[PDB]
Amino acid sequence: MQLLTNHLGYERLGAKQAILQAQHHADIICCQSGQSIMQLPLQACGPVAQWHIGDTYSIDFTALNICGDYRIRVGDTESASFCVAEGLLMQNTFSDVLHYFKSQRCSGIYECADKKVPLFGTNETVDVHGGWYDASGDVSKYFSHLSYGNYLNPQQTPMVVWNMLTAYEVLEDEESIADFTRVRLVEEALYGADFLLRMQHPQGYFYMTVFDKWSKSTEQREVCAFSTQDGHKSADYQAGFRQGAGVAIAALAAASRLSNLASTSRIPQCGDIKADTYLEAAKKGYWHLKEMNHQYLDNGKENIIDEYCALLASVELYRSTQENNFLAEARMWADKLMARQMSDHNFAHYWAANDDGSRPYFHAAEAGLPAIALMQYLQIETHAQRAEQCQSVLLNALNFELSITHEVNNPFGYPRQYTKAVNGDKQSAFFMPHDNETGYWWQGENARIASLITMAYMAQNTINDNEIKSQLMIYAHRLTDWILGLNPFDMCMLDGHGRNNPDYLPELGFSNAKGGVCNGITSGFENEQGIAFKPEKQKDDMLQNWRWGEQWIPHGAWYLLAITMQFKERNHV
Amino acid sequence: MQLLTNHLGYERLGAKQAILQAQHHADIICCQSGQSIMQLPLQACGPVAQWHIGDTYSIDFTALNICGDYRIRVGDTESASFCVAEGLLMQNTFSDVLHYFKSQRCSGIYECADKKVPLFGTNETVDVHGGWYDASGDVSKYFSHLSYGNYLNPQQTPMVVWNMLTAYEVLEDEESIADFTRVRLVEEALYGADFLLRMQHPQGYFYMTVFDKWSKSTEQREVCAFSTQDGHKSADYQAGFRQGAGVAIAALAAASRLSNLASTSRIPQCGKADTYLEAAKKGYWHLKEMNHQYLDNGKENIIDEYCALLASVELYRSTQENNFLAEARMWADKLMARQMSDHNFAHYWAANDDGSRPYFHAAEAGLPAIALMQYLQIETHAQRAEQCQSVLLNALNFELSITHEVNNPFGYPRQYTKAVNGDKQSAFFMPHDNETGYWWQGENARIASLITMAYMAQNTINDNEIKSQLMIYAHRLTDWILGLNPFDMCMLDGHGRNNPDYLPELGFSNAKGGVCNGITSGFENEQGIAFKPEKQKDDMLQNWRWGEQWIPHGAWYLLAITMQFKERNHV
Ligand SMILES: N[C@@H]1[C@@H](O)[C@H](O)[C@@H](CO)O[C@H]1O
Ligand SMILES: N[C@@H]1[C@@H](O)[C@H](O)[C@@H](CO)O[C@H]1O
Ligand code: NA
Ligand code: NA
Repeated sequence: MQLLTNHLGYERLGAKQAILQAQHHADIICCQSGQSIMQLPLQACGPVAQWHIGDTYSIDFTALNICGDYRIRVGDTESASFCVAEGLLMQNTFSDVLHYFKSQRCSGIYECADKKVPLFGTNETVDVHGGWYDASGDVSKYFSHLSYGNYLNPQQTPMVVWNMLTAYEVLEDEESIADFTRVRLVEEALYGADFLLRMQHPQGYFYMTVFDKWSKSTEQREVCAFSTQDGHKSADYQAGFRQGAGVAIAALAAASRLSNLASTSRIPQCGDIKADTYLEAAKKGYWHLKEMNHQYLDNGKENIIDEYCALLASVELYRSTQENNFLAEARMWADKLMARQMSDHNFAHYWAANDDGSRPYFHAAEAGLPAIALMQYLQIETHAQRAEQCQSVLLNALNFELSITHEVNNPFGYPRQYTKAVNGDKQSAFFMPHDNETGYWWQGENARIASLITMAYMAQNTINDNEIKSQLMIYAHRLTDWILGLNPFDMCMLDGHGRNNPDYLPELGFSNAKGGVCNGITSGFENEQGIAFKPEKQKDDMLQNWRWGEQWIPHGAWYLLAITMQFKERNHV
Repeated sequence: MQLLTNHLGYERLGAKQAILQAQHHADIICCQSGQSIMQLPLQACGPVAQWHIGDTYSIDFTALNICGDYRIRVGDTESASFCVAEGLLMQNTFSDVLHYFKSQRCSGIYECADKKVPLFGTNETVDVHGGWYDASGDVSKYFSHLSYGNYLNPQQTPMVVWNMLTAYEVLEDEESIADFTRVRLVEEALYGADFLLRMQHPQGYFYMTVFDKWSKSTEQREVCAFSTQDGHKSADYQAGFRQGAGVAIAALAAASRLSNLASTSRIPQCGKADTYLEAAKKGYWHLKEMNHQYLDNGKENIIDEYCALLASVELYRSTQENNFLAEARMWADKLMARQMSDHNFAHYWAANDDGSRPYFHAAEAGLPAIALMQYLQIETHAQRAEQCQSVLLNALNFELSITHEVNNPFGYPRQYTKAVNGDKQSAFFMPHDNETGYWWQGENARIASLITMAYMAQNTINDNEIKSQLMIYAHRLTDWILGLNPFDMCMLDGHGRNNPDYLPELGFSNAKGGVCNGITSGFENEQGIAFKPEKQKDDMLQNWRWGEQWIPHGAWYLLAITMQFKERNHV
């Protein structure tokens, strides 16, 4: 039998469980004595989908409120030791994820090459140095990619920056966060914001990618978009709202406001932050996309991803300018995003990706974003009726994530999703579909998991329904547990913490970095009702094995925001 | 009953031990099997100095050569699992240490300030941006410090660069190392080389330090030297040979030589070899003119001699000019003359002329021997080579011999020291009453420079019994850093168990892939052993001695595990 727990441990006042794999009671042992301090019943959870992990039982020990080190015991079997602590993830992992970012900054020969990279199909070159390498196996740099699939665009570099700046603001009133940490976090954020600036063309649009076809060659780097697993380059590099640009604009607009925060004056200075520069860039970008967005989209049509990205842009632009103009912009985008919530014979209030909702929204990087954008909007909406209607849509959407996760046996509380394959029907699932508009792409979903963690914690301060708040706290903690080793693989996917950290291709020089997070677990390669991580048939196949162990900066960035929102809410009675 | 092992594991063909602390025989258990593959006797060991750790037993499982995961069991006590593998530390930790250096680059507001730092005592500003923060609690950047004590100067930033470049060279003939690792390694090395360039004045001397009085303030950063625990600044910032400048010249000269290596034209490129070599020569010939004037007591000592030997040897390899061979011989003769004998030891290293003050060094005690081995690669004259080999053999014997003088189950590398008001004596740890009047700390960088020495010797000497004892000494000192110590504490952050932190409550968190100062003697009892002892653990004036990270430890560990990798098939 096997006892599975969060490898690091549990937030002191958080929801707490362990999962037993076996063929009637558990004890909690205080490590100090080795004596049982609480007895708990086993709750059978039965079989999951076609995971074939056998029988499972959950052990609920939420009532354990007292800090220290502990183990779970069932019969002759014991879990590994874990910690119960206030601010546990913030205290133990936040610094390491910052060092991860700093370790992944574009530098050396790549930085040298990016000061003069060719623009695809032209003989011009541009200075786009800065930012971060995208992945443990990829020194390219991205606003987004998968644009040709239309519904799959992940927010990549700009999301890192918006998440870091968002975390910086949440931590501003935290007395226990040191100013040296603020120096480190705002440095990483503004380093990213400086890259966003360089990625902006004088007409106002942003470049989508600096892409080397995965070759690691300096001469091959080029500003472009690309398609397919073979990385066919194209001149379609103007980034539309859903292609990283709306988040970039939101990020620049938030950067422009750092002056409003007391820490900004207080910490050591060298010259002044570039505030007007960031604000002016974000405005120019925003208005240029209001005119041009359609022409930059692969199918010429805006979808839910444009509308959430543009809602963040317009919300941050309103916050930084206080101009009614941007609040009208935000209201318009909120209304379009709200109209994506729909109902059908399977689900009430799912998210639609397209206009008639025959294609559900699902998203392996950022499925919490529709809700997070409505919550950022609610922080600015002073009109009582607009606020109430929006709160109803938000509450529906939070109930949808909880209803779908709880629809089937799910001891791990893996966040479920409503999906559709290109040649399949709408159905609920644990993991994204393998047969999708890209024709190849799917991978572990840690960033999506951390985005839904961030949404569940952000709801705590936004919604009014205590019972939903309380279900969301539980949901957020089981999501967090999964990333940190409470999963069928007993595998902590935050490198440097916990046990069984997976690598990528260290034998080829492509080692995962401490502080980073990997793609993670997917469905089976042959069986989509299954579960897999580096399955034996494909584990050595370089065309496939990146789907599991490779690190990718959005997982890190979403994780960093997730734990910061957990820290904000850690005293939530 | 506690069973102590290397928390990571053991090189496949290395020396392998565990240490049982109790008041039987042992089994090795294959994890995969759940059952015993070797049965081994416990050798009893006495009490150690005054560490008060009870009685101990060692278990030698060297014979185990099958890659896999194992545990040790004695009675019902089990060790944690550990790994046996070929090139274990290289495959498991080398990448992390490079990420640690990149995470420690001077950046943001400090980089901005360092483009216009004032020279102490004047209003002249200079651009000395780049390099690395020296420690997890210090954003100052250093060639060296402690210059006022004369005998304690550590090689800091320059040593990172020379170690990485030397590692890059060792790895050139290793087919299993990937080119992308080469890209990353040489990038961090030449990043450091670029900083060494900016730290050189037009006249040819290097600045010793960019120092903020530990304030973290951008306004307080200035080019200077400083003295005492209060960090009083002075305008004595010209670096003599022992104050980082010898090794910086060595590093610049090595950097100029990269195009001789086939990987350098093979790997991706974009964008200074003659510039590095010109700086090295200029710095060298400058200090052959000015050195004594930059030294606090105006007298050169063993440290100048090993740092200048490194400089001149590298300059000879990069230029093939005879005067540089002549220079190396001269420094090699000076260095060799520091090996002295007295009533306590044959063939100890003397810091001063008469040997009344022995050499001991918390950052770099392997350097006298290393610099002679470097010199041995270039010496074509048979009788000089032969005389040098014997002094190097006597030095290597001295290290083994002093280490085993006394009960030492952990094989902690011992040393010949002298306190300012005391007599010459062997000890485990450096003395607390020394010429600085305050400074002493864990010795991880020293430990790893002696690992580096032990493995470098494998290719240099001829004596197979000494080669053999060196391999064993090297693996035991490796074990100590990685958790086979009385604290059951791995000091490489992100690996093993019980990693120590520094001051995370104040935002000075230790970094993954870095190595902390480590274990010392007791605060009150220098015959004791301590790490964050109760009485001083929360006192910010004292606790940096244990948990703080410092870049020489990581740089010496990086080179040590690369020399182990070179020698990993040496039985
Ligand atoms: N271009 C790829 C992405 O498609 C992938 O999602 C990421 C993480 O594996 O690696 C980048 O190299
Ligand atoms: N100036 C101090 C050193 O003297 C000390 O050796 C190192 C590591 O603790 O920290 C630096 O901040
Ligand atoms: Na486009
Ligand atoms: Na000097």
